[PDB]
Amino acid sequence: GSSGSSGRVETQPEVQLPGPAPNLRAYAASPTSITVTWETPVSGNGEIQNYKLYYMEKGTDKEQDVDVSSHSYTINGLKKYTEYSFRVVAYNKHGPGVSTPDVAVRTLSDSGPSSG
Repeated sequence: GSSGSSGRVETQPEVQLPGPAPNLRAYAASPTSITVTWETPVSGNGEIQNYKLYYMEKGTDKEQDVDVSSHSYTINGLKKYTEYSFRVVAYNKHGPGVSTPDVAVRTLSDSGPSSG
C-alpha cells in the first residue's frame, strides 16, 4: 500500500461531497473472480445515489468503473494469479468526493497451492 499520488492544483473542489467508504475489504473468491465489500461513510449530504466500484489490472493504467448500488459486488472474468486494483467512490447530486485508497489483490492460482 504505497500512498502518495497527489495532484498539482492550487484550488479546491466542492464543499459538500461524500466521504471515503470505511470497512473497505477485498478478497479473491475465485481465480477468475473477486469479491469486494465496503461500508457507507458516516459523513455525507443526504444519501449516495450509486456506488462506483473501479477495477483494473496492476500495469494497465486503464482504470474502469461499474455501476453498483450495494455494499458487496463480485467482479468475474479475470485472470488467475493476477493482481487487480480496486477503489470505491461516492457519487451524489453534488459530485464525486474523495476517493478511497487503491486496493490491489492477487487472484487464486489454478496451477496449484504452490505457496508464494
